[PDB]
Formats: sequence, C-alpha cells, structure tokens
Amino acid sequence: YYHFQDWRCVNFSFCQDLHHKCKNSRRQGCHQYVIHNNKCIPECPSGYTMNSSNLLCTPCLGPCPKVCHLLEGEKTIDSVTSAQELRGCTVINGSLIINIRGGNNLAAELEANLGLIEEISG
Amino acid sequence: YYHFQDWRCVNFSFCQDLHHKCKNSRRQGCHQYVIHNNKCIPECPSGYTMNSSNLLCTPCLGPCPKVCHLLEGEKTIDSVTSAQELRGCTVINGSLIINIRGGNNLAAELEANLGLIEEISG
Repeated sequence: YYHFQDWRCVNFSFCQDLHHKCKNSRRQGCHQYVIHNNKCIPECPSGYTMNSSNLLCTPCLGPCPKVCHLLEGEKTIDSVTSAQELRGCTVINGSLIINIRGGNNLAAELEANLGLIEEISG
Repeated sequence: YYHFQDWRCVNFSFCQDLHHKCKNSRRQGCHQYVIHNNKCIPECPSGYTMNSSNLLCTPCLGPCPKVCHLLEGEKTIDSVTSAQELRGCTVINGSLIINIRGGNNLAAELEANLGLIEEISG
C-alpha cells in the first residue's frame, strides 16, 4: 500500500485510476497522480519526472522535462518575444501556429526558444 | 579685378578658365576656382556653396552640399554601416552598387544616409 492524502492507505490500482487520462481539465481537475517514496501524490517533486509505465517518480537525467500547457490548446508564434514564452519547453500540450514575417538572427533565436520541444500533442 | 594667390589681380575670365572642367583629376589637379569677397580662390569657405552660373560663393540654405568621391569610382552598399559612410552626401562622383540582403528598419536607415543624394555621375 501507499500513503494517500496524509491519512489513508491505498493500493497501486487506486493511484492508477486517479492518474488515468482526465482527458482535458489540466487547470484544476486532473494532476495525474504519481508514486514517490511510498506515497501516491498529485505530482513529482522537483528533480523528478514520471517513468510512464509504472507511475513511478525517477530522478531527472540532467534538467527535468518541461510540459507547457497552452491556453485554449493553442499558441501563435509571430515574434521572438512570443517564442521566448516557450523557452525550456520539451513537451507542448496543445497546438502551435507559426506566423513569422520578419526580424533578425531568427534561426538561432527560434532554435534557442523552441529547439528543445520534442513533442506536440495537437 | 579679383585678388589671386595673395599677390596679383586677375579678371573674371581668368578665374573662369581655371575653373572649367578639369574633366577627371579631382585629387590634386583641379580645385575648380570660385569667387568670394573679391578673391578668386580654390574652393568655397565653410558655410558657402557655389552658385553655378557666375562662380560666386553664396551662403548655404541650411547645411551645405557635399561631394563624395569614391575610391576607384565605385562603392558597394551591403549594410547600414556602409550606407552611413555616405551620410551627408548630395553628389556622388562614381557609381553605386546596392547589395542589401537583410536587416531592420532599412527604409528609414537608408533614407537617413542616402536620402540627400541628388546626383550620381556614373
């Protein structure tokens, strides 16, 4: 069993049911529960990321992956400034629209801010 | 008569003959003589420009016109920096090659540096 909500013991399957795919509602209606130090908790602590097949928090290989949840599931990038808002992101939860008409040293600037994105869900 | 070379009196026609169209040789072999304060002199003093039909130096309406003689008779403008080298020019003696691939606020920057050019001899 695992320690839950600082008062009861629950099994893996319970923690797993909570975790599973609260489809949309990221903003107060999901968390996606994880296992860490025999506790079933809302999210991995700092320095940890979630090993997917077993809900288990494991320490990060270098800096932790960073999931960026977009407002309304979308974001339009039309400048270096808007691209910067995604700096450090490795996972985009949503969809991206690229609308860049001008500027300077864009390939390097865009690579600095968007070069770490590994996945886009939309 | 006019005062010439600080020792003799010469007539208008003499000053005019000196002035006339020493075709090329701008760099030590021309000057184009002018009239100022009853002197026939190599060039207009600061604040004056030459009224063309009578060789007479007249005070400048605002800043004075500026002749820019190009090295080898040409110049390639490929940046804001190279354009700046022509800032203030009203006459180009030579030919211009424009090769601008990128940058920012170019229309304003180029107009600031090249917007006063009235004539190109090549």
